[PDB]
This record gives sequence, C-alpha cells and structure tokens, in this order.
Amino acid sequence: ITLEELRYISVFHSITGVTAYRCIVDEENNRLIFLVSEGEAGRAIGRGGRLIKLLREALGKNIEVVEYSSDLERIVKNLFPGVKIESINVRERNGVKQVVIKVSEDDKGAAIGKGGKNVKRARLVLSKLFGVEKVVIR
Repeated sequence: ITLEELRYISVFHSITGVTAYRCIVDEENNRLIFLVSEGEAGRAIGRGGRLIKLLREALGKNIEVVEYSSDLERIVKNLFPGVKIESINVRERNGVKQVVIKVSEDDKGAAIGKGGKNVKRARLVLSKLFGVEKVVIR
C-alpha cells in the first residue's frame, strides 16, 4: 500500500526475480517480511540463501520470506514452520478477530520466537492480511 512498501517490493523482484505480494515492515525488529506465492519461497532464498544476503545488503534490514495463502490455516502453518499445529481457531465478536493456535506441549518454543519475534511476525501478518488483531499460542 505505502510507497515505502512499494519500493521494497520493487527491489525484491529486482534482486530475486520473484514477485512479492506484500512486504510487512517490522521496524521494531529491523526486519522485512516478504510474502510470495505458493511454491516460490525456495526461488526467493537462492543457493545458500545468497539472495537473502543480497536483499539484506540492498535494503539494509533483516529479510524474511513467507508464502502467502488466503486460507488462514495454510498461512498459519507457513508462519510457524518448525511446529506441530493441531488446530487453529478464530473467534470474532464486535468485529474483533482473535486467532488461537493449538501447538503440542512444548512446541511453544519455536512458536513464540526469540523475544516473541515469531508470534509478533504472525500478529503483523495476520493483522495486515486477515484483519486479525489478536494471536494466541495455546
């Protein structure tokens, strides 16, 4: 939407040759999360993640790549890769949507990410693409 995000999307394709649906800026963690089409994540990363390294050089921020999906469960699984997600649950009331992910006894480790880093990525992405304003790992 913004011009900044518009710039990021343009440089992403310029370096990788892959089209980014969106670029979720995360100033707090000096990070940029690029959303790409299904099956495209490997092309965007490159051999030895060389393209990730060039994007960091190019945009001066940390770079992350996630495959987008209009299906909440799908993108949720993409958002928490090294995790066993049993069930996802979305509750809405007065237009307030909250997602509750059910991960096994101790999958809560990778789920949260060092310093919420991971679950914040979930919140940011689900907030921008699904109107979800609350995420909960249970």
